[PDB]
Order: sequence, then structure tokens, then C-alpha cells
Amino acid sequence: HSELLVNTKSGKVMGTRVPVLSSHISAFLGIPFAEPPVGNMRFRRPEPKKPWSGVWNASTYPNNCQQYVDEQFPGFSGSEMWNPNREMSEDCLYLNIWVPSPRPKSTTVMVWIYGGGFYSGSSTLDVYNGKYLAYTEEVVLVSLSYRVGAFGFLALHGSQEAPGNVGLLDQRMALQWVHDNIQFFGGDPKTVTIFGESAGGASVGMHILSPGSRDLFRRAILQSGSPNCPWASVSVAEGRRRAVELGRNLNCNLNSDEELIHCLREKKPQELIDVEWNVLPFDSIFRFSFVPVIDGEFFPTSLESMLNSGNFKKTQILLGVNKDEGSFFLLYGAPGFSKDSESKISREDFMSGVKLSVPHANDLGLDAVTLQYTDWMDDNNGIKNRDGLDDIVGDHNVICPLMHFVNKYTKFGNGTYLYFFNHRASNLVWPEWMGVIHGYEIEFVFGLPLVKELNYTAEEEALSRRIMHYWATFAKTGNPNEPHSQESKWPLFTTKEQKFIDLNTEPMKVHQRLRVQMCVFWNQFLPKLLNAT
Amino acid sequence: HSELLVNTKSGKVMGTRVPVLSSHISAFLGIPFAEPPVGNMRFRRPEPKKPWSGVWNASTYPNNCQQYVDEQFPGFSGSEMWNPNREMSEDCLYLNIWVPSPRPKSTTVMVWIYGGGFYSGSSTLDVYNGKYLAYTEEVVLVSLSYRVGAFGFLALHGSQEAPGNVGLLDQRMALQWVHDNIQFFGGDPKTVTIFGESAGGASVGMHILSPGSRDLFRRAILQSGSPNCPWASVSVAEGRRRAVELGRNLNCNLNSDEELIHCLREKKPQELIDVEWNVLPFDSIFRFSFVPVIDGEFFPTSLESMLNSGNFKKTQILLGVNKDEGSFFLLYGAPGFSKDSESKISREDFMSGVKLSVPHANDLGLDAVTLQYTDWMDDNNGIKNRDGLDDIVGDHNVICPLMHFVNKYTKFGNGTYLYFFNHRASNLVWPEWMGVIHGYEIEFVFGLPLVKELNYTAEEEALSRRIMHYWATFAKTGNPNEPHSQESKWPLFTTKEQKFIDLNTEPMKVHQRLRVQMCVFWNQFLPKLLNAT
Ligand SMILES: C=CC[N+](C)(C)c1ccc(CCC(=O)CCc2ccc([N+](C)(C)CC=C)cc2)cc1
Ligand SMILES: C=CC[N+](C)(C)c1ccc(CCC(=O)CCc2ccc([N+](C)(C)CC=C)cc2)cc1
Ligand SMILES: *[C@@H]1O[C@H](CO)[C@@H](O)[C@H](O)[C@H]1NC(C)=O
Ligand SMILES: *[C@@H]1O[C@H](CO)[C@@H](O)[C@H](O)[C@H]1NC(C)=O
Ligand SMILES: *[C@@H]1O[C@H](CO)[C@@H](O)[C@H](O)[C@H]1NC(C)=O
Ligand SMILES: *[C@@H]1O[C@H](CO)[C@@H](O)[C@H](O)[C@H]1NC(C)=O
Ligand SMILES: *[C@H]1O[C@H](CO)[C@@H](O)[C@H](O)[C@H]1NC(C)=O
Ligand SMILES: *[C@H]1O[C@H](CO)[C@@H](O)[C@H](O)[C@H]1NC(C)=O
Repeated sequence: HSELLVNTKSGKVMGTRVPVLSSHISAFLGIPFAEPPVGNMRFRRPEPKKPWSGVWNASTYPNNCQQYVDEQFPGFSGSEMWNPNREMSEDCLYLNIWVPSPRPKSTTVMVWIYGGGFYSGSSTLDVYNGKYLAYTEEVVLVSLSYRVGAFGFLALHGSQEAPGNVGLLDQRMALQWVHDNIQFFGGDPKTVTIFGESAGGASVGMHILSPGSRDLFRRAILQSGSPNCPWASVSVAEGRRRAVELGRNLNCNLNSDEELIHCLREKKPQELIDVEWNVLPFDSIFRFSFVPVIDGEFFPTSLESMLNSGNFKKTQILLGVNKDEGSFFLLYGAPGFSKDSESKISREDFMSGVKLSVPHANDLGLDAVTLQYTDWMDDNNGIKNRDGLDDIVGDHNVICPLMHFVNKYTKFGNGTYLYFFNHRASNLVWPEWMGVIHGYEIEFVFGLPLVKELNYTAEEEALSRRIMHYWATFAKTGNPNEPHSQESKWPLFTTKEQKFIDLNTEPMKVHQRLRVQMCVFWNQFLPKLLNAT
Repeated sequence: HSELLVNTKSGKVMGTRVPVLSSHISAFLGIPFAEPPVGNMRFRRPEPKKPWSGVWNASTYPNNCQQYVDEQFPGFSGSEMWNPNREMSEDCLYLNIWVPSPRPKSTTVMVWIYGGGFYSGSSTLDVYNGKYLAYTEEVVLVSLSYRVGAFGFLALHGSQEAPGNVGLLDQRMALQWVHDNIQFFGGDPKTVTIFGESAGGASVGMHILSPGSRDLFRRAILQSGSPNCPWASVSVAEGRRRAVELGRNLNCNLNSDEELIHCLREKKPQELIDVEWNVLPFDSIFRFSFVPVIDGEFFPTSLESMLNSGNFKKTQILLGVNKDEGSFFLLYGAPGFSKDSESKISREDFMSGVKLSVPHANDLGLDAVTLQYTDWMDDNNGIKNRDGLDDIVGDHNVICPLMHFVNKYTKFGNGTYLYFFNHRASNLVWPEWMGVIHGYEIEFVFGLPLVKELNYTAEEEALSRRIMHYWATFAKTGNPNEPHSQESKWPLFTTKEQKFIDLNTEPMKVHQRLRVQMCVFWNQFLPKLLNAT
């Protein structure tokens, strides 16, 4: 059809129409936005995609970037729904677009940036299927791809052959192409919102911060992730260490910075993936090997200064956090946590647990941390030690850093909306001790509760639409709230009162100062203590 | 009468009979136990009292030792009930005895050691009147006197003319005389219990610790005071500093340690009392100038070691703490507290408050302290900042140190009973924000609620007898509980469960781990933090 044929400045693109609920919308899958980072392009900045001729078959899904595959619970849906579902390849720099039907004139664009510790990811996962959101909200949804792991973050600072943040650029480039072409799919370029979760949420905030990205989007949404998370960046120095340490495992020639790169450039992708985790510098839960580097090019200065002087894009943002963030990481990395078990923790594994969580802390620091989360009226409670550990991981790595980002931001920002998601899906396949898990508000945002066959309750399908509207309304207004709607208002977050809201099946309530006592400890006390040592 | 004539190894003593409630008991007032520490005896160890001839008129009260007089609220009963009520004099080394009638055969003896920061005190105060306890419980009650302030604690370590702890000896000496003569008043020497409150409670524990005192008594009771309180001792060094600094204010000749003493020996007592507080080394609430010194003679080693190795008298003890300990000190020394006022505290006086309370703490330490007692969900609450400050003073100076003493003690002790007093007298004249004040369980122990004219409620008179029995039964059993009585039992404190009880007008409840979270901070964390700095 004509609906299915579009002309972009890059070339002509033929999509496909796909069913969605009762109607039918059109989708363009796997349009390339950069020259494939294969060969000796490996490790280098993305290169714009030389226009093609003839029509491109954007009817099928693209390959997924090389990465670590979670084989911890083979067959378990809970775990595999995040594993790549398409042939992996180094040629994976494509993007996907879900367009309403009929094609809009020019409407709100939403760009999804997936994330998984910067070592995994994938735009093709079924949980990230645009059709429900695109259709239910009349919106042009586009999800992009980017290089994860060593392929996108290995950083030998001085070299032009392997500077870091490279995978952060694949992002910008996709962001560039969208800006330059989304108008042909009926999307309004002056109104694109980029929203990502976890490492994606941190990436979103890193583009709000970075000069070269700043101009390419309108607003932002960060879900369980701010750019200043302890796990989201490293010095060009640490980056270099891990760069060579990787070479060292792969029997590379660590003599010349040029040779190191050559060697790493000749290894089968999966060989790099095999030793990927052997470079971490300490035993710890929630830290990844290849991550963004604070280089001075993508980031002018340390993130703290930028945050501090207002050196960032000032627009309006909507961000949030989930009830049980740390849950997922403990299960995968702490001793004592088991999937098929209640997982009560000994006061002896709780100690081991704590060490893994604050790996950069000395004794005194660890005590502080314990004195903090330990209940002493009953200090050997299996559950209390388990749940208390979940809070340590969560607060330290996701909540508290975001709260910091939120305060320093709203001091210059043009609007700040904050949610606290805490509804546990009726059909979650993970065990209860895990609660409202990390990354599990995603399925609600993308509207899966809307399909019968996934057995979601009725008030859950209600909440999904409630979320999906907040999210889309914000995206094209800079406010979640309906201009007049007879509903309760999602109040703006102020440094005065600082209200936020509960996202769940029952009637919204607004609260104040989310985890303030616990976060002053993380954001102020602990740091000052480890500093004096 | 004959009842009123007693023959002690020191000489003959003629007492007086005094009315008590419905009956009449006999009392021997102001019997000397040492040669008056006047002249150049000033500062020196006590000297045994050379036997006199003829009969001694123990019918009237003795003089009170020289000391600072609280003139803060002239006329206010609340404050003056503690001020000396008899002519002060350097000749004040006497003791008093309330004996039942008829004279017992040989019954339980109870020795009261008063206390007031080691700078004030007095055995003659009406709140320390033995008759009610002596009579209601059939017990020989004796209260002693001892040298306070510089007169009893000035310590120039090397010198024999002014070693410290001197006032601690006046105590031992009284304790000696009781042991050697109480049998003639019908008291059983093999069963004397020494009980004191505040500085008196700390003194009691210092005799449990000291070798030379150990043998002179049976059991002990400490009320709001352990011997290891931060305010109860100093190094021979600090003692010496304050010794000379005192001389310095009084224009003494700080040249020779012998001359310093001579000078101080020629000043009118009250002149020493005038500059007494100018020697403290820092602005702070709850610290006194002349206090026991850890010399190596009275105390073999640091109290911590002694506590640690079991180097102490192992008998059974009964100790306790009051609900609002810090209350009284803030009122008198912190900025923002007023007697005739509600006393809500600014987040700005609260900071000043905290500094005064932990005077030996650096920044980091102060933050720790604040991070600890501050409520951040509402961090500028007048009441919360006021009450939170009361807990800091209390925990740090009375509760937590006692809990430490209690744990290390019961690990070798032959019985440990712990109470938590929290009843606010119906007729207290102090303001409510003060709550269950420091030193206000005394009037209950000494049975004042038993006299009508003092307008105490009926359940209060009930509680006073309840206390007075616990106290006396313990004193001659080593257990508060009645051999069979159909009442709830005051459980023993174990390092396992560690139960204690509530003392108040309603039915006793037993609880566990008194202020454990707050005390681990004081007893373990804070110390380790200020240590690493
Ligand atoms: C769950 C949310 C879904 N989304 C948001 C996409 C998501 C978010 C975040 C992550 C990263 C998970 C981890 O890095 C911790 C778990 C982990 C720990 C250790 C290890 N090995 C040491 C390599 C093997 C040990 C078994 C592997 C994984 C993935 C997916
Ligand atoms: C109340 C309980 C009764 N008993 C147990 C007998 C008792 C217990 C404890 C004390 C000591 C009280 C103080 O040391 C703090 C109050 C204080 C602070 C500062 C000052 N100046 C600086 C010298 C003058 C300032 C105004 C004087 C007193 C007394 C009596
Ligand atoms: C947001 O920006 C607009 C336009 O610059 C301004 O009128 C408004 O007051 C700002 N509001 C906030 C949230 O600061
Ligand atoms: C109920 O929903 C689950 C979750 O998607 C689905 O896998 C299942 O097939 C449905 N019914 C069954 C067979 O339990
Ligand atoms: C107290 O001492 C007695 C006699 O030495 C002993 O029989 C008893 O077991 C001890 N009890 C405690 C409280 O340790
Ligand atoms: C009530 O008791 C108080 C407290 O001792 C006493 O001073 C007073 O005289 C009694 N009655 C009066 C006059 O208020
Ligand atoms: C081209 O795309 C794929 C080839 O893999 C396939 O669906 C079909 O042959 C073409 N698409 C359509 C529907 O024209
Ligand atoms: C001796 O003691 C005092 C003297 O101050 C006085 O009560 C009386 O004269 C004598 N005591 C008695 C009652 O014999």
C-alpha cells in the first residue's frame, strides 16, 4: 500500500501492517541508521548510513547486538523474556517504528532506549513491542539499537581507534536520523521524547547532560535509572585498566595501545564475551565491566559539576523507581538467595551480602551501612536480613542516586514529575520474596495487560492504560495530567515539598520526601565518612 | 532511754526518737567517722576518728560539705529541694542512722550514698529521710557524707598532699565504720547494701570495682549511674591540668607542685567554689571539674579492662535508669530551654545543643549523632528537636554507659536486676516537657508518697511501697521478689534475653534489650568512628 511506503532522506522504505487488538497499524522494522560496525569498525564511533537505492524491506526484525546471554534459569520465562530473541551479530545498528493508521499528519514521537547494565539489551524483545502503545495512544513509537559490552564501551582514552562511550553515540546517531526523518512517517520532530529504563534510563539522562545530544530531543523519561548511578560510569583511567586487562585474558599483546586494539579486533566476538566479566576489580553485586567513561568529550566535566552548575538541557522530565529494586541482583549474585526458595538470610550471609553491595567501602563504612539497615531488637531474623539487604542494594544503586539527580535537576529544570511504582503483577512468575521487581513496570508502560491471553487481571489492564496515558500525555505536553480531567492531579515535584505518587491498581495517593532518611545516609553521610576514611 | 543509748567502738552515742507515720522510731544523727578535713588536712585522705569520751549528742543534723549552690530558680521548690539545708563547713564528715524500734537483733543494713555531679550533695536533704524506709521496711538505714568538688577531688597525682579520689575514701571510711559498728545498732554487718543515685550510683560501682572497698559490703544498687560514665572519671593527667588551672585562676604560684597546694590550702573555701567551673576544657553540658581520677591506686587499671576481665566484686546488683534523663541538663545548660516555657527548639539551637552534648566529637562524629537522632521526614519540628535532644544527652551520659556496665558485669556477676522507671509524679513542680526527670525516682524509693501532706495520689503511694519493698527485699536476699508471693516476677537480666521492667503506677510488664539500637551507636559505632577520626 502507500501507507506502507515511505521516502526518507536515506532511501525508500517498505514496511508492513500488523494486527493490534481490534484494529491494524503499520510498522517499519530494522531500518539502518549507521554503517555496520563490523570489520575494523569494531570499537569505533558510528558512521552515518550511506543512502541506499531501491526500496528497503523493513518488514522483518533486525539482528541483535553481540552480548552475554543469561542461561541461569534455562527455559524459565521470567529470565528468558530478556534474552535476545533474534540472531546476534556485530551488524545490529537498526531501528524500528510503529506508526498509526492512517498515518498521522505530524504527531508526538517516543523513542525507546532499552538497557541492561550496558552489557545486554535488545530492541526486538516482545516486551518492547510498540504496537499497543502506538495504537492505543496515537503515537509514533521508535525503539533503537546500540552497541553493548566491550563492543560499545571498551575505552582506550587516547586512541581514536577505541575511545569509549561509542555505544552512547550509536544512540545519538539513531537520535539524529529520527530528527532528520521521522517527519516522513508523520511524526512531529519538535516533539520527541526519549524514555529508557535501567541502563537506558541512565543513557537518557546522559544525553540531557551531554552537549552534542542536548538539541536532538524535546523531553525525557527515566525509569529506574539516573546517569549518575555508581554503576553507570568510570574514569578514563579505570576504563583503560579494564581495556588492557581484557587484552590480558585474551592473550593479547599489551605492549602497544595500537596493537592491543588490533588483537582485540581479530578475536571472534563471543571470545570477548567469554572473558568479559573477568575484568571487574572487586567481588561485587551490581557493577558491569564496560560502561560509559567520563572522557571530557561526551562529558565536559564530572557529572557532579554539571549537575551542580546547571550545565545541562533544561526541559521537563518524568522519572520513577520501583518498590523492590535490589531484589533481582541479590538473587543472581548474593549467597543465600534462591529462586525456588523462601530465601531467609543468615546474619552471616547478610554480612557477605553487604560487602558485595558496597564494594568500595572500608570497615567503618560497612558498619555504618549495617548499623543502618540492621534491626537490633531482633537482629537475626531471616526475613529482616533478606528484605534489609534488598533495600541496601536498591537504595545504593538506583533510588538514592536518582533522588540526588532529581533534586539537583529540578533546581533549573522546567518541570519534574516523580512516580513510585509498587504493584506486583498478578501473574509474575518470579517468587514473592522478590516483590515489585526491577524492570517490571516495563510491561505496563508498553501495554501488555491489554492482551487477554497474557492472563492479567482487569484492574491491571486498567492501570496499564492509566500509565500509558500519563506517559504519552507527558510526551507531548510536558505534563502527564489531562488539561481538565476530573481525576486527581499528579503534582509537580518541588524542592520545597517534593511530592511524588504511587503507581498501582488502587486510587493514587501522593506522598513526600521518598526514602529521605535512608538517602541522606547514602548521598551525604556515607560519602563524607569514606572520604575522611 | 536505753533504746537511745548505744556503745560503739568509737565512743558512746545518744540518739533521738522521731515520729514516723503512726509509730515512733529512733535516729542517730551526725556521728563522725573521720577526723575533720579542715586546716591543712584539706585535700588529704580521711583520717580515722580518734575515739571520744563521754556521750556524743547524735540528736541534731550535721553540717554540709562546702559546695556550689544552685541559685538558678531562687525559691523554686523544684530546684532548692537539692540545695544544702544546713550550715556548710569543711568539717562535714559525719553519718546518720535510722534504727527501728524496738532495736532489731541484727537486720539488713542499707547505706545511702547521695550524689550530684561530684560537686554537690548532702545527706541531710529532706528527700533522703530514712525514717519512712527504716520504719516501713524494718531496716537499719544509714546515709553518709563525703567531700565534693575540689575539696574531695582535686588531683595532683604525684603528691601525697593532694592525690585524687580523696572523697571516694571518705566513703570507704564511712563504709569501714559501718562495718565495724553497725552491729551495735542491731544491724547485720554480713548484710549491708550500698545504693546511690547519679554520682552516688557511679561511686557505688567504683567500690564494686576497687580492691580496697570490695570486702566492706554485701550487695549494691545503682540508680541512674554506672562507674564508667563519660562524666565520672579522668586521667591523672587531665586531673593535674585542672588542678593547676584552678591555681591559675586563684593567682596561685604554679611553680612548684608543693606550693600550688599550699596556695590552694590558704584560700577561703568559697573562693575555690567561685572559680570551680572555669577549669572545664570545653563548652559542654554534663561534665564536672573535679571528679574521680583513674590513678592506679584506687583503680588498678582503666575501668574498661577491669570490666573486661572480671576484675571486680562479683555479687548481685540491682540498677536502673529513668525515662527522661537528659531533660534536666538541657534546661540548665542548652540554649533554647526555659522552665516557664514549652521549649520547642530551632533546628539551629538543636545544632548548638548537639555540640555541647558530645564535646569530644569532631564533625563527622556530630553528623553521625545527628543523622541518628534527626527525623528527616519532618526535620524542623520544634518538639522533635527538643525531645530528640533529651535522648542524646540521656543515652550518651546515663543509659548507654549503664547498659554497657550491665552487660560486661552480668557475665561474671551473681545476679542482675534491671528497672526502667517512667512514672511522672502527679505533683511534680517542673514543666511537662521535662517528663520523668533525672533523680525523681528518689522520692519514691525513700517513701515520701507515704505522707498525706505532700499531696501524692493513691496509686502513687501504692507504687512507693512497691518500690521500697523491692529495694529492701533485694538488699537482704539478693532478689527483689518475695519467696512465693502471688505477683509477677521481676525477671533476672541475662545476656541472652536481657529482660528488665517498667516501674510505674500500672501493672508491671517486662521488656527486652533496653535502647539497644541507640546504644550500639554510642557503645560501639561512634567510638570506632572518632577513633579512625
Ligand atoms: C530484570 C530486568 C530486565 N532488564 C531491565 C532488561 C535488565 C536489567 C538489568 C540487568 C543486569 C542484571 C545483572 O547484571 C545482575 C545479575 C547478574 C549477576 C552476575 C552475572 N554473572 C556473574 C555473569 C553470572 C552469574 C550467574 C550475571 C548477571 C539485566 C536485565
Ligand atoms: C536533679 C536531680 C537531683 N540530683 C540527683 C541530686 C542532682 C543530680 C545531678 C546534678 C548536676 C546537675 C548539673 O551539673 C547540670 C546543671 C548545671 C549546669 C551548669 C551550671 N553552671 C554553669 C555552673 C551555672 C549555670 C546556670 C550548673 C548546673 C545535680 C543534682
Ligand atoms: C517552564 O518554562 C516556561 C517557559 O520557559 C515558564 O513559563 C514556566 O514558568 C516554567 N515552569 C517551571 C516548571 O519552572
Ligand atoms: C495464563 O497466562 C500465562 C502467562 O502468560 C500463559 O503463559 C498461560 O498459557 C495462560 N494459561 C495457562 C496455560 O496457564
Ligand atoms: C549465684 O551464686 C550462687 C552461689 O555461688 C550460685 O549457686 C548461683 O548459681 C549463682 N547464680 C547466678 C545468678 O549466677
Ligand atoms: C499540696 O501539695 C504540695 C506539694 O508538697 C504542698 O506544697 C501544698 O501545700 C499542698 N496544698 C496546697 C497548699 O496547694
Ligand atoms: C522481504 O522481507 C522478508 C525477507 O526476509 C519477507 O517477509 C518477504 O520476502 C519480503 N517482505 C514483503 C512482505 O514484501
Ligand atoms: C544536745 O543536742 C542539741 C544541742 O545542739 C540539743 O537538741 C540538746 O541540747 C541536746 N540533745 C538532747 C535532746 O539531749
